[PDB]
Amino acid sequence: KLELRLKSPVGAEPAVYPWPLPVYDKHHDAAHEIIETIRWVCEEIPDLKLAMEYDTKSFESMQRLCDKYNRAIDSIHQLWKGTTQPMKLNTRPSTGLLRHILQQVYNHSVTDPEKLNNYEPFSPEVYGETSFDLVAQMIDEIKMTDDDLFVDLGSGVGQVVLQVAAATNCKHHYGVEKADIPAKYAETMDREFRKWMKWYGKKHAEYTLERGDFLSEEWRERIANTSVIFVNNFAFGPEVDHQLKERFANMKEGGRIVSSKPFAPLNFRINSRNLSDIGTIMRVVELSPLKGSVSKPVSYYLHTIDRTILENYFSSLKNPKLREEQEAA
Ligand SMILES: CC(C)N(CCCNC(=O)Nc1ccc(C(C)(C)C)cc1)C[C@H]1O[C@@H](n2ccc3c(N)ncnc32)[C@H](O)[C@@H]1O
Ligand SMILES: CC(C)N(CCCNC(=O)Nc1ccc(C(C)(C)C)cc1)C[C@H]1O[C@@H](n2ccc3c(N)ncnc32)[C@H](O)[C@@H]1O
Repeated sequence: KLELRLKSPVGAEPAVYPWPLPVYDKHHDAAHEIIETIRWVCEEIPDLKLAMEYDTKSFESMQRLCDKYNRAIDSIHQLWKGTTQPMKLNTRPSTGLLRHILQQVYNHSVTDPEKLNNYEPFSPEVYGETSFDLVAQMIDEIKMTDDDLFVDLGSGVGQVVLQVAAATNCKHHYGVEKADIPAKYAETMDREFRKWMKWYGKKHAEYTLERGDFLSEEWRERIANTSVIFVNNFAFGPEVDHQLKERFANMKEGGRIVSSKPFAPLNFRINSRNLSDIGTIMRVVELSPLKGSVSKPVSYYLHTIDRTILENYFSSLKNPKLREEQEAA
Protein backbone atom coordinates (compact mmCIF):
# COMPACT_ATOMS: atom_id res chain seq x y z
CA LYS A 1 0.00 0.00 0.00
CA LEU A 2 1.10 3.55 -0.85
CA GLU A 3 -0.21 6.79 0.59
CA LEU A 4 -0.04 10.53 0.45
CA ARG A 5 -0.36 12.62 3.62
CA LEU A 6 -0.91 16.31 4.09
CA LYS A 7 -0.18 17.83 7.47
CA SER A 8 -2.76 20.12 9.03
CA PRO A 9 -1.60 23.71 9.42
CA VAL A 10 -2.90 23.75 13.02
CA GLY A 11 -1.70 20.28 14.07
CA ALA A 12 -4.90 18.28 13.61
CA GLU A 13 -4.51 14.68 12.30
CA PRO A 14 -3.05 14.57 8.78
CA ALA A 15 -5.21 14.06 5.71
CA VAL A 16 -4.36 10.63 4.28
CA TYR A 17 -5.03 9.49 0.73
CA PRO A 18 -4.51 6.08 -0.79
CA TRP A 19 -2.57 5.63 -4.03
CA PRO A 20 -3.76 5.45 -6.75
CA LEU A 21 -5.68 8.58 -5.83
CA PRO A 22 -9.49 8.18 -5.94
CA VAL A 23 -11.73 9.87 -8.50
CA TYR A 24 -14.89 11.27 -6.84
CA ASP A 25 -16.92 12.00 -9.97
CA LYS A 26 -16.55 13.24 -13.55
CA HIS A 27 -15.09 16.58 -12.47
CA HIS A 28 -13.54 15.88 -9.05
CA ASP A 29 -10.70 13.65 -7.97
CA ALA A 30 -8.29 13.38 -5.03
CA ALA A 31 -5.23 14.70 -6.92
CA HIS A 32 -6.94 18.03 -7.55
CA GLU A 33 -8.30 18.16 -4.03
CA ILE A 34 -4.69 17.72 -2.76
CA ILE A 35 -3.28 20.40 -5.03
CA GLU A 36 -6.12 22.74 -4.11
CA THR A 37 -5.75 22.11 -0.37
CA ILE A 38 -2.07 22.94 -0.61
CA ARG A 39 -3.00 26.10 -2.53
CA TRP A 40 -5.58 27.16 0.03
CA VAL A 41 -3.36 26.58 3.05
CA CYS A 42 -0.87 28.83 1.24
CA GLU A 43 -3.53 31.58 1.15
CA GLU A 44 -4.15 31.14 4.90
CA ILE A 45 -0.42 31.52 5.64
CA PRO A 46 1.80 33.98 3.65
CA ASP A 47 5.09 32.55 4.86
CA LEU A 48 4.02 29.16 3.58
CA LYS A 49 3.20 30.69 0.19
CA LEU A 50 6.63 32.35 0.16
CA ALA A 51 8.41 29.07 1.02
CA MET A 52 6.69 27.12 -1.76
CA GLU A 53 9.52 28.43 -3.95
CA TYR A 54 3.26 18.50 -11.52
CA ASP A 55 2.05 15.27 -13.19
CA THR A 56 -0.95 13.97 -11.21
CA LYS A 57 -0.61 10.37 -12.43
CA SER A 58 3.00 10.02 -11.22
CA PHE A 59 3.28 8.95 -7.58
CA GLU A 60 6.81 10.36 -7.23
CA SER A 61 5.81 13.76 -8.64
CA MET A 62 2.80 13.93 -6.24
CA GLN A 63 4.89 12.71 -3.29
CA ARG A 64 7.48 15.40 -4.08
CA LEU A 65 4.65 17.93 -3.87
CA CYS A 66 3.31 16.56 -0.57
CA ASP A 67 6.76 16.22 0.99
CA LYS A 68 7.51 19.77 -0.02
CA TYR A 69 4.27 21.01 1.53
CA ASN A 70 4.81 19.00 4.71
CA ARG A 71 8.39 20.19 5.24
CA ALA A 72 7.20 23.74 4.70
CA ILE A 73 4.49 23.18 7.38
CA ASP A 74 7.03 21.84 9.87
CA SER A 75 9.21 24.86 9.39
CA ILE A 76 6.22 27.20 9.92
CA HIS A 77 5.40 25.41 13.19
CA GLN A 78 8.97 26.09 14.27
CA LEU A 79 8.63 29.72 13.25
CA TRP A 80 5.54 29.98 15.47
CA LYS A 81 7.32 28.48 18.46
CA GLY A 82 9.75 31.42 18.27
CA THR A 83 8.79 35.07 18.66
CA THR A 84 6.57 35.02 15.55
CA GLN A 85 2.83 35.00 16.22
CA PRO A 86 0.82 31.91 15.29
CA MET A 87 -2.10 32.06 12.86
CA LYS A 88 -5.25 33.45 14.48
CA LEU A 89 -7.30 30.32 15.29
CA ASN A 90 -10.69 31.90 16.08
CA THR A 91 -11.59 32.96 12.53
CA ARG A 92 -14.04 32.23 9.76
CA PRO A 93 -12.99 31.02 6.35
CA SER A 94 -12.89 33.39 3.41
CA THR A 95 -15.45 32.67 0.72
CA GLY A 96 -12.85 31.05 -1.56
CA LEU A 97 -11.54 28.73 1.14
CA LEU A 98 -15.08 27.87 2.19
CA ARG A 99 -15.91 26.87 -1.35
CA HIS A 100 -12.92 24.49 -1.29
CA ILE A 101 -13.74 23.12 2.17
CA LEU A 102 -17.36 22.42 1.19
CA GLN A 103 -16.28 20.68 -2.05
CA GLN A 104 -13.92 18.59 0.02
CA VAL A 105 -16.63 17.74 2.62
CA TYR A 106 -18.96 16.81 -0.24
CA ASN A 107 -16.26 14.65 -1.91
CA HIS A 108 -15.77 12.58 1.25
CA SER A 109 -19.46 12.48 2.27
CA VAL A 110 -21.69 12.02 -0.73
CA THR A 111 -20.57 8.57 -1.78
CA ASP A 112 -22.78 8.40 -4.92
CA PRO A 113 -23.83 11.94 -5.94
CA GLU A 114 -25.97 10.56 -8.81
CA LYS A 115 -28.50 9.30 -6.19
CA LEU A 116 -29.25 12.90 -5.13
CA ASN A 117 -31.82 14.73 -7.24
CA ASN A 118 -30.80 17.86 -9.14
CA TYR A 119 -31.92 21.13 -7.59
CA GLU A 120 -33.63 23.21 -10.28
CA PRO A 121 -32.79 25.74 -11.65
CA PHE A 122 -29.06 24.94 -11.20
CA SER A 123 -26.93 22.82 -13.53
CA PRO A 124 -26.73 19.14 -12.44
CA GLU A 125 -23.02 18.62 -13.32
CA VAL A 126 -21.90 21.82 -11.52
CA TYR A 127 -21.72 21.20 -7.70
CA GLY A 128 -22.85 24.69 -6.67
CA GLU A 129 -20.56 26.58 -9.07
CA THR A 130 -23.42 29.12 -9.06
CA SER A 131 -25.66 28.21 -6.11
CA PHE A 132 -22.63 28.63 -3.82
CA ASP A 133 -22.08 32.11 -5.31
CA LEU A 134 -25.74 33.14 -4.95
CA VAL A 135 -25.77 32.19 -1.32
CA ALA A 136 -22.48 34.06 -0.93
CA GLN A 137 -24.09 37.16 -2.42
CA MET A 138 -27.02 36.79 0.01
CA ILE A 139 -24.77 36.34 3.01
CA ASP A 140 -23.24 39.73 2.20
CA GLU A 141 -26.57 41.48 1.42
CA ILE A 142 -28.59 40.19 4.39
CA LYS A 143 -27.29 41.51 7.69
CA MET A 144 -27.39 38.63 10.15
CA THR A 145 -26.55 38.98 13.83
CA ASP A 146 -26.44 36.69 16.82
CA ASP A 147 -30.13 37.23 17.58
CA ASP A 148 -31.09 35.50 14.31
CA LEU A 149 -32.13 31.93 13.65
CA PHE A 150 -31.58 30.59 10.14
CA VAL A 151 -33.36 27.83 8.27
CA ASP A 152 -32.84 26.26 4.85
CA LEU A 153 -36.19 24.69 3.99
CA GLY A 154 -35.57 21.39 2.23
CA SER A 155 -31.86 21.29 2.91
CA GLY A 156 -30.62 18.33 0.81
CA VAL A 157 -27.23 17.22 2.07
CA GLY A 158 -26.85 20.50 3.99
CA GLN A 159 -24.69 22.37 1.52
CA VAL A 160 -26.34 25.75 2.14
CA VAL A 161 -26.73 25.45 5.90
CA LEU A 162 -22.99 24.70 6.26
CA GLN A 163 -22.01 27.63 4.00
CA VAL A 164 -24.20 29.98 5.99
CA ALA A 165 -23.05 28.56 9.31
CA ALA A 166 -19.38 28.99 8.30
CA ALA A 167 -19.98 32.62 7.33
CA THR A 168 -22.45 34.15 9.85
CA ASN A 169 -23.24 34.82 13.51
CA CYS A 170 -26.82 33.52 13.73
CA LYS A 171 -27.45 31.90 17.11
CA HIS A 172 -28.32 28.67 15.29
CA HIS A 173 -28.65 27.37 11.73
CA TYR A 174 -31.05 24.60 10.77
CA GLY A 175 -31.64 22.44 7.74
CA VAL A 176 -34.71 20.27 7.51
CA GLU A 177 -34.76 17.46 4.93
CA LYS A 178 -37.52 14.98 4.19
CA ALA A 179 -35.98 12.24 1.97
CA ASP A 180 -33.88 9.26 3.26
CA ILE A 181 -30.93 9.48 0.90
CA PRO A 182 -30.10 13.17 1.33
CA ALA A 183 -30.80 13.02 5.09
CA LYS A 184 -28.31 10.13 5.49
CA TYR A 185 -25.59 11.99 3.60
CA ALA A 186 -26.27 15.05 5.79
CA GLU A 187 -25.29 12.90 8.79
CA THR A 188 -21.86 12.42 7.14
CA MET A 189 -21.57 15.98 5.81
CA ASP A 190 -21.89 17.16 9.41
CA ARG A 191 -19.07 14.82 10.60
CA GLU A 192 -16.75 15.69 7.71
CA PHE A 193 -17.48 19.41 7.95
CA ARG A 194 -16.56 19.53 11.66
CA LYS A 195 -13.39 17.57 10.91
CA TRP A 196 -12.20 19.63 7.93
CA MET A 197 -12.90 22.96 9.66
CA LYS A 198 -10.80 21.74 12.58
CA TRP A 199 -8.11 20.67 10.08
CA TYR A 200 -7.87 24.22 8.62
CA GLY A 201 -8.22 25.96 11.99
CA LYS A 202 -11.48 27.68 11.24
CA LYS A 203 -14.66 28.16 13.21
CA HIS A 204 -18.33 27.90 12.38
CA ALA A 205 -21.54 28.93 14.08
CA GLU A 206 -23.84 26.32 15.60
CA TYR A 207 -25.98 24.31 13.18
CA THR A 208 -28.20 21.24 13.11
CA LEU A 209 -29.16 19.14 10.10
CA GLU A 210 -32.47 17.48 10.93
CA ARG A 211 -34.70 14.89 9.35
CA GLY A 212 -38.23 16.27 8.98
CA ASP A 213 -41.02 17.72 6.84
CA PHE A 214 -41.31 21.54 6.97
CA LEU A 215 -45.08 21.34 6.43
CA SER A 216 -45.49 19.23 9.60
CA GLU A 217 -47.11 20.81 12.71
CA GLU A 218 -43.82 20.82 14.64
CA TRP A 219 -42.42 23.11 11.95
CA ARG A 220 -45.34 25.55 12.20
CA GLU A 221 -44.12 27.03 15.47
CA ARG A 222 -40.49 26.72 14.33
CA ILE A 223 -41.07 28.66 11.11
CA ALA A 224 -42.93 31.23 13.22
CA ASN A 225 -39.81 31.73 15.41
CA THR A 226 -37.27 31.83 12.56
CA SER A 227 -35.95 35.23 11.48
CA VAL A 228 -34.16 34.22 8.26
CA ILE A 229 -35.40 31.59 5.86
CA PHE A 230 -33.78 30.47 2.61
CA VAL A 231 -35.89 28.37 0.31
CA ASN A 232 -35.28 27.31 -3.26
CA ASN A 233 -38.96 27.17 -4.19
CA PHE A 234 -38.65 27.70 -7.96
CA ALA A 235 -39.95 24.21 -8.80
CA PHE A 236 -42.58 24.03 -6.02
CA GLY A 237 -46.22 23.60 -7.04
CA PRO A 238 -48.86 26.18 -6.16
CA GLU A 239 -50.22 23.97 -3.35
CA VAL A 240 -46.91 23.77 -1.51
CA ASP A 241 -46.18 27.50 -2.03
CA HIS A 242 -49.66 28.18 -0.56
CA GLN A 243 -49.02 26.12 2.55
CA LEU A 244 -45.71 27.97 3.09
CA LYS A 245 -47.53 31.29 2.89
CA GLU A 246 -49.70 30.07 5.75
CA ARG A 247 -46.58 29.38 7.83
CA PHE A 248 -44.91 32.66 6.90
CA ALA A 249 -48.04 34.54 8.04
CA ASN A 250 -46.97 33.71 11.64
CA MET A 251 -43.44 35.13 11.41
CA LYS A 252 -42.39 38.04 13.63
CA GLU A 253 -41.86 41.56 12.33
CA GLY A 254 -38.60 41.86 10.43
CA GLY A 255 -38.44 38.19 9.54
CA ARG A 256 -36.85 37.58 6.14
CA ILE A 257 -37.34 34.99 3.42
CA VAL A 258 -35.02 34.70 0.43
CA SER A 259 -36.43 32.58 -2.36
CA SER A 260 -36.05 31.81 -6.04
CA LYS A 261 -39.72 32.52 -6.75
CA PRO A 262 -41.60 35.27 -5.01
CA PHE A 263 -44.36 34.38 -2.58
CA ALA A 264 -46.24 37.64 -3.32
CA PRO A 265 -46.42 40.09 -6.23
CA LEU A 266 -43.68 42.77 -6.27
CA ASN A 267 -46.22 45.55 -6.75
CA PHE A 268 -48.91 44.34 -4.42
CA ARG A 269 -51.76 46.82 -4.03
CA ILE A 270 -53.95 46.24 -1.04
CA ASN A 271 -57.73 46.33 -1.33
CA SER A 272 -60.90 44.62 -0.07
CA ARG A 273 -60.58 41.54 -2.33
CA ASN A 274 -56.94 40.71 -1.37
CA LEU A 275 -57.12 41.56 2.38
CA SER A 276 -55.93 38.18 3.60
CA ASP A 277 -53.18 37.54 1.02
CA ILE A 278 -49.55 37.40 2.27
CA GLY A 279 -48.74 40.57 0.30
CA THR A 280 -50.55 42.54 3.00
CA ILE A 281 -47.80 41.81 5.49
CA MET A 282 -44.50 41.82 3.57
CA ARG A 283 -42.29 43.98 1.36
CA VAL A 284 -40.99 42.01 -1.63
CA VAL A 285 -37.97 43.03 -3.67
CA GLU A 286 -36.15 41.47 -6.60
CA LEU A 287 -32.53 41.22 -5.52
CA SER A 288 -29.64 42.32 -7.66
CA PRO A 289 -28.66 39.49 -10.00
CA LEU A 290 -25.08 38.21 -10.19
CA LYS A 291 -23.37 38.76 -13.56
CA GLY A 292 -22.07 35.49 -15.05
CA SER A 293 -24.99 33.23 -14.07
CA VAL A 294 -27.33 31.62 -16.67
CA SER A 295 -30.30 29.40 -15.61
CA LYS A 296 -31.15 35.63 -18.47
CA PRO A 297 -29.50 35.55 -15.05
CA VAL A 298 -30.85 33.80 -11.95
CA SER A 299 -33.22 36.22 -10.23
CA TYR A 300 -34.06 35.91 -6.56
CA TYR A 301 -36.42 37.51 -4.07
CA LEU A 302 -36.27 39.01 -0.59
CA HIS A 303 -39.42 39.20 1.52
CA THR A 304 -39.53 41.15 4.76
CA ILE A 305 -42.38 40.80 7.25
CA ASP A 306 -43.82 44.29 7.69
CA ARG A 307 -47.34 44.66 9.09
CA THR A 308 -47.32 48.47 8.79
CA ILE A 309 -48.49 47.96 5.18
CA LEU A 310 -51.71 46.58 6.61
CA GLU A 311 -51.88 49.13 9.46
CA ASN A 312 -51.80 52.02 6.97
CA TYR A 313 -54.52 50.46 4.84
CA PHE A 314 -56.79 50.24 7.87
CA SER A 315 -55.97 53.82 8.91
CA SER A 316 -56.73 54.94 5.38
CA LEU A 317 -60.21 53.38 5.62
CA LYS A 318 -61.02 55.56 8.65
CA ASN A 319 -60.23 58.71 6.67
CA PRO A 320 -63.26 59.60 4.53
CA LYS A 321 -61.08 61.42 1.94
CA LEU A 322 -58.64 58.51 1.43
CA ARG A 323 -61.60 56.13 1.66
CA GLU A 324 -63.33 57.88 -1.27
CA GLU A 325 -60.14 57.73 -3.35
CA GLN A 326 -59.75 53.94 -2.87
CA GLU A 327 -63.44 53.64 -3.81
CA ALA A 328 -62.53 55.10 -7.26
CA ALA A 329 -61.50 51.70 -8.75
C1 LIG B 1 -23.84 14.70 -9.86
C2 LIG B 1 -24.46 15.39 -8.64
C3 LIG B 1 -23.86 16.78 -8.46
N1 LIG B 1 -25.96 15.41 -8.69
C4 LIG B 1 -26.60 16.68 -8.19
C5 LIG B 1 -27.07 16.54 -6.75
C6 LIG B 1 -27.74 17.78 -6.17
N2 LIG B 1 -26.90 18.96 -6.26
C7 LIG B 1 -25.98 19.26 -5.32
O1 LIG B 1 -25.80 18.55 -4.33
N3 LIG B 1 -25.29 20.41 -5.57
C8 LIG B 1 -24.26 20.97 -4.78
C9 LIG B 1 -23.22 20.17 -4.35
C10 LIG B 1 -22.20 20.71 -3.59
C11 LIG B 1 -22.18 22.06 -3.26
C12 LIG B 1 -21.03 22.64 -2.42
C13 LIG B 1 -19.78 22.82 -3.30
C14 LIG B 1 -20.70 21.69 -1.28
C15 LIG B 1 -21.39 23.99 -1.81
C16 LIG B 1 -23.23 22.86 -3.71
C17 LIG B 1 -24.25 22.33 -4.47
C18 LIG B 1 -26.47 14.94 -10.01
C19 LIG B 1 -28.01 14.89 -10.07
O2 LIG B 1 -28.43 15.45 -11.33
C20 LIG B 1 -28.65 14.41 -12.27
N4 LIG B 1 -27.73 14.63 -13.38
C21 LIG B 1 -26.35 14.42 -13.39
C22 LIG B 1 -25.84 14.76 -14.59
C23 LIG B 1 -26.93 15.21 -15.40
C24 LIG B 1 -27.11 15.70 -16.72
N5 LIG B 1 -26.10 15.83 -17.58
N6 LIG B 1 -28.35 16.04 -17.13
C25 LIG B 1 -29.36 15.91 -16.27
N7 LIG B 1 -29.33 15.46 -15.01
C26 LIG B 1 -28.09 15.12 -14.62
C27 LIG B 1 -28.45 13.08 -11.54
O3 LIG B 1 -29.48 12.16 -11.89
C28 LIG B 1 -28.59 13.49 -10.07
O4 LIG B 1 -29.97 13.56 -9.75
C1 LIG C 1 -34.58 22.59 -4.13
C2 LIG C 1 -34.76 22.67 -2.61
C3 LIG C 1 -36.21 22.50 -2.18
N1 LIG C 1 -33.86 21.73 -1.90
C4 LIG C 1 -32.44 22.03 -2.14
C5 LIG C 1 -31.47 21.48 -1.11
C6 LIG C 1 -30.20 22.32 -0.97
N2 LIG C 1 -30.50 23.65 -0.47
C7 LIG C 1 -30.57 24.71 -1.28
O1 LIG C 1 -30.37 24.65 -2.49
N3 LIG C 1 -30.90 25.86 -0.64
C8 LIG C 1 -31.03 27.13 -1.23
C9 LIG C 1 -30.23 27.53 -2.29
C10 LIG C 1 -30.39 28.79 -2.83
C11 LIG C 1 -31.34 29.67 -2.33
C12 LIG C 1 -31.52 31.05 -2.92
C13 LIG C 1 -30.91 31.13 -4.28
C14 LIG C 1 -30.87 32.08 -2.04
C15 LIG C 1 -33.01 31.37 -3.06
C16 LIG C 1 -32.12 29.25 -1.26
C17 LIG C 1 -31.96 28.01 -0.71
C18 LIG C 1 -34.18 20.34 -2.29
C19 LIG C 1 -34.29 19.45 -1.06
O2 LIG C 1 -35.49 19.83 -0.33
C20 LIG C 1 -36.13 18.66 0.11
N4 LIG C 1 -37.54 18.93 0.38
C21 LIG C 1 -38.54 19.21 -0.57
C22 LIG C 1 -39.72 19.38 0.05
C23 LIG C 1 -39.49 19.19 1.46
C24 LIG C 1 -40.27 19.22 2.64
N5 LIG C 1 -41.56 19.46 2.64
N6 LIG C 1 -39.67 18.99 3.82
C25 LIG C 1 -38.36 18.75 3.83
N7 LIG C 1 -37.52 18.68 2.79
C26 LIG C 1 -38.14 18.91 1.62
C27 LIG C 1 -35.91 17.66 -1.03
O3 LIG C 1 -36.08 16.34 -0.54
C28 LIG C 1 -34.44 17.96 -1.40
O4 LIG C 1 -33.53 17.17 -0.61
